[PDB]
Amino acid sequence: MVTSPALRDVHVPHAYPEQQVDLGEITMNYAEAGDPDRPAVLLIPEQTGSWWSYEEAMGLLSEHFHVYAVDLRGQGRSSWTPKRYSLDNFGNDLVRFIALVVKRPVVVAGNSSGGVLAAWLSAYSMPGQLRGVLCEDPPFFASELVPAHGHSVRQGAGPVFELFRTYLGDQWSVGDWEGFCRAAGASASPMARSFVADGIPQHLQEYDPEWARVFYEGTVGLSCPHERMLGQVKTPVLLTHHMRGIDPETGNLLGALSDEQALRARRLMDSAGVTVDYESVPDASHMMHQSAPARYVEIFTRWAAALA
Amino acid sequence: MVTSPALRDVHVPHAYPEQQVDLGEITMNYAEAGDPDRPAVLLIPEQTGSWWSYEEAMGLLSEHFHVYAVDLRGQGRSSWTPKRYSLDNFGNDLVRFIALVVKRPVVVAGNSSGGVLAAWLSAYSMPGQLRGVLCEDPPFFASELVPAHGHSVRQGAGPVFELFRTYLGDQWSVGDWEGFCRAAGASASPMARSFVADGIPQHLQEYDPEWARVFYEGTVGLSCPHERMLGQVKTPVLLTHHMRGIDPETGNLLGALSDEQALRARRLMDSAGVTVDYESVPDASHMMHQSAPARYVEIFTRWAAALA
Amino acid sequence: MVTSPALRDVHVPHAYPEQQVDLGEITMNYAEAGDPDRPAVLLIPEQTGSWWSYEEAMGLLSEHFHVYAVDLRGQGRSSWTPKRYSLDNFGNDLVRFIALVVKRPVVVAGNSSGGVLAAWLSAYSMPGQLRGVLCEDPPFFASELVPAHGHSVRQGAGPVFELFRTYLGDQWSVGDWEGFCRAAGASASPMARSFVADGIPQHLQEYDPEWARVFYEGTVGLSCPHERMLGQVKTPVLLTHHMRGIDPETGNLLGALSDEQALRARRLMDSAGVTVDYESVPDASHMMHQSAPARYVEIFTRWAAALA
Amino acid sequence: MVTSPALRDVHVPHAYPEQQVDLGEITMNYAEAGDPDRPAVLLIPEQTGSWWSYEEAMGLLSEHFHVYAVDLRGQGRSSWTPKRYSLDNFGNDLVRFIALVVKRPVVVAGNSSGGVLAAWLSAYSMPGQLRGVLCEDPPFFASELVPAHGHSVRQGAGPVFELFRTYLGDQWSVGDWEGFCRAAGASASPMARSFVADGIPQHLQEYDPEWARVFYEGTVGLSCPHERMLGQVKTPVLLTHHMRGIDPETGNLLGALSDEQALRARRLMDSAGVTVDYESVPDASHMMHQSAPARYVEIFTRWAAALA
Repeated sequence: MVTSPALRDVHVPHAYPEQQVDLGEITMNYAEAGDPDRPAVLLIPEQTGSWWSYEEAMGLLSEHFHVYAVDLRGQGRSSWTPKRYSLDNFGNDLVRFIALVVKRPVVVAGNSSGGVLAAWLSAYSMPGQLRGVLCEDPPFFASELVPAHGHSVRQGAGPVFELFRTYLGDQWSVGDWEGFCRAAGASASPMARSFVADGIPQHLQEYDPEWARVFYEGTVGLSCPHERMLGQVKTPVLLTHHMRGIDPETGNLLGALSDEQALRARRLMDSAGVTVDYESVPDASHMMHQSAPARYVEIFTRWAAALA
Repeated sequence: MVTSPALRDVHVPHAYPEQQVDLGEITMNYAEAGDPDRPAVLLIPEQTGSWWSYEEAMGLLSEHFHVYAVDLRGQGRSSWTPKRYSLDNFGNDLVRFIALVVKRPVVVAGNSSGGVLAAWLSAYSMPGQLRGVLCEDPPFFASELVPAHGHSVRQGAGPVFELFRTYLGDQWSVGDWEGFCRAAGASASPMARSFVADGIPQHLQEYDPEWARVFYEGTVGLSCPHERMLGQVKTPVLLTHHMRGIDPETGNLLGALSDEQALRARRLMDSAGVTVDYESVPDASHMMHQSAPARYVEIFTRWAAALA
Repeated sequence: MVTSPALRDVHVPHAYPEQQVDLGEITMNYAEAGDPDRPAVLLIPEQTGSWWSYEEAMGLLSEHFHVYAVDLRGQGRSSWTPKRYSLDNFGNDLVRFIALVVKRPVVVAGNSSGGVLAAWLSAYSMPGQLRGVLCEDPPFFASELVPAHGHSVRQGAGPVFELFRTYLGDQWSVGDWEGFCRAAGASASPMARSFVADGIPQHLQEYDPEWARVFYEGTVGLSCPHERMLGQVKTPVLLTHHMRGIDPETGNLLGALSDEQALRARRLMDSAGVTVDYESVPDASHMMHQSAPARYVEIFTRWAAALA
Repeated sequence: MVTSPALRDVHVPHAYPEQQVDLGEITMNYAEAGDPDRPAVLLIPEQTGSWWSYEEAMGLLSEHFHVYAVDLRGQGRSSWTPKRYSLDNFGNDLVRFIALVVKRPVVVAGNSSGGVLAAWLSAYSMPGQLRGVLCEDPPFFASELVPAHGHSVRQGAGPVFELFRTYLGDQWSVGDWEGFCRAAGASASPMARSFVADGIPQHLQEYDPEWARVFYEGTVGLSCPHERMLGQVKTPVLLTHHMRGIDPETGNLLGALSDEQALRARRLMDSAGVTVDYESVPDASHMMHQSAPARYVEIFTRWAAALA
């Protein structure tokens, strides 16, 4: 057997056993850590990341919390659903996971697009499902094609998403890794180059690149403008803001969101009447939970421990 | 006080008392009829219709069923949500209503767009929520801007939706009823002229015309192609097909869906592995549950009684 | 030197010498045949076809006409212009070619998309530039994403355009010919399979597949609805209608346009006040000028000879 | 007779007589000033402006130049063309006007969208038609829905265009001036409030508000990205940059383009190899040719005199 991303037979073992749940349209794959009597935490990966993006952080959080880490649809061992990728479908999948698996109020932490989905749940979950959310370096506004504030996706991560769409393809239908690496290495985007490797990185083998299409094309959030979601949050919010800057050659955003976009997000969430904490860590990498797990967990724990 | 659709102070009493539930993002208004110990039924109105579209049919269905009739978001007394109107948000609202209010498996019946939503639930609800669905004159394919089969919305109901968008406006921000009636009276679409009246009909006063925009502009179902939904239904389906035809002047569809679209929908649901029933009533009006309630209830009851 | 479509060094000699003209934004490549004192004819190829699609027909037409055959932008040796492909840019290129090279009124004949452009010139050229147009098997309506009448591109040639977009790519940026042939051979579209070959056909090597993208995505004609263009033609029109049918498995259109779309196009052009000739040749292939050159030239000549 | 913008019977006399030319698809209305033997100048108004936007500046320019001022399609007495409004159609109209009416090389000056069109001609006219262009406060990038650099239209003039689309409507099909003024008066955009008046201003009565739609919806320039146009200019360019700033409440752009967008435009034109002049007049109103005609003409003349 020659395995392939398109055939979805690429998965490998990890430090925690995996479980699956039927949510109706999809099956969600996930893993669990910690004492089930301790407060529940739901971890949402960044785009291209599976649940095991949190593997090291899970071991540290297990000191105090009952942790669930999930594969979103289009990722990992969860269902791939051509033509169905939207913030509302990702979000409602997570509402169902809470109702069907967790069965208790949760603290949610999500990285990047996962942090956009953490804010989505704060605003749009079923009543009483959430105690608070941590949005770890989220591209508020900057992941939209037509944002209310600041740089668009085409002026931020879009160059990478375009390469994923063109060289990898929906459901890995093209799979031209050599052409991806050629184009990426010649790109003006540093982030594009960070995926260049001899072989396809494991997390990307598990990723449905239709995700990149719906971000690039502005369809993933067409029915979910960020200004309305942010102004309707209903729980405490912790917003962590990592490296960010401007590329001189193009004017494009480096990092997840600009200082302007973070300010506007903070004002909107304040107007919603919730408690907002903002932690600027301008020296931290995008996936702090992976590059500096102890630092991430200390931030999360100090904040979560004071919730309820 | 001069009431106005834009101010949402236009509602009037009906034959059943009204109840409200917080679903999280929205509050949903609904009414209930019948003995709660009898099998549960959920009624979904047509576009521009409130729960009381079913008032007469509810009284007859109360003989054998426990009936819930709902206002969708953007209609009636349920929340209006600018920029959030999509099949997935309407559908997940209904999933939450079943989980939080009904708390038992349901038979779903929906008219027109409501029948599109009934099929949505058959495919995409949470597991075990549904016993079967009735799709009463549903615009499968014909309500999509880019359908896989047959006439597009622009070749069907689009002329009416365009007039709602232009003369009534999102959240009734324009409210030019006189201009609507002038334009509708000169239209080639009989359906358009069917809304012309001296005053605004009560049901339309309760309707958020952003609904019409998202149908006309192809955004309401952008992340929910009908061919994928219909191929993923998981319950028995009854499809009723009322008046339909072709306007010789324009070639446009008259009615909810063509024979070709009904055939393609039936084949897709058959390939999903469910029991499909098809009842053609070519002399029936679009809202049979309103114009011929006894006939509608006989069809529904005969089919529902044979379910489980 | 290893030549490549993306490097645009693939061209070969043909039976006529080639010439180039600066039209401003682009350089147009073309070839000329016949006695320059005889009536001028401009030949527009089908999509993926270069000027030499007409090579055999040119020799026959030279008996009576002064023939120019052109490469459109994105084709052949004419400029490739990323992000600029639209009916209005193709059309205005041709207006400039007439004004700068031909310098006399012309009879225009175009195949498929070239026939759409022949109708465009009939409606939208500069005054007095045209004596008449032949639209050879044109996808009126059927090449639009949202047509006023009949099947959309997604229900016609779209499956082929999708494969060109995904496996060949804008400006041949992907160039996965093996993957194209694999996907095409498994396609339900007979036309997709007609491009399958051991090596890339010469005409396709010269083609910028961004053309297929703008057709598939509905941008090429977004500012040029066919119902308005057809109702504004200003010259005699000959419309030839070749093989057409319906695929039983999918309901999709086979051929360039349906009988319904041809009828509606004929009515619109009649309403414009012009002379319309309609030649149904239901046994002819799509590129009659190439598969049956003598038959094509006899049709063109009988009609052109009676113009002016 | 009760005149109405929708009926296009609202025009009035001006200080110069008006002339019309058939350009093919459209008829273009224009006025002429000065000695025909002097160097030719073509004046392009701002959006919502007719040729007589330049009436005072024409009288001063007549001292040294032969001046043509035009109504674009969708404005003034030139044809209204539903569904056809795009930069490429406006631009090719102007190419035809130069070829059919002026018949000599021209210096072009255009305000706002007209300055976008002046750059369009510099890049895309027929060869030899232009000696140079002046772009008077042009919304480079800022009038695009998805620009390569800086604020989008939704973050700039979009609020005004949205009000034109909703309360005036395509071809003045809604015509709700009272509702426009109510909405415009409550808007955050000063530019919106600048159109509020007891009666409809004369220039707006001549304007087809479908213009506003195609700017707001991102279709007018979909096939004409500004970064490609600006990188392909072929004549000297003068860019005047008037009042601009940031609204602290919203973050939105005030004025035609930001400093960042002006810089990126200058660099692109420099890379095209032309002479670029940039005149910042940060105290000037948007239509300097109207509010300070003598200053506008001094800038234009000083620069034009140094051309050829």
